[PDB]
Amino acid sequence: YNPEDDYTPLTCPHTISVVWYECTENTANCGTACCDSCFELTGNTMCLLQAGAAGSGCDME
Repeated sequence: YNPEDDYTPLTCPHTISVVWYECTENTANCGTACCDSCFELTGNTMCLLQAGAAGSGCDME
């Protein structure tokens, strides 16, 4: 399962190139709200899983 299967370009300010890193690692906007505005379903899940790996610097809710 690739999260890019439920990526949401329609609203998302990030491209499919620079979505994964961006919502999981770029602390200047990564976190739960990031995933919820670039991914849905199991993609959302996978994004959250990376963003909140075991610390990170993102903002999960």
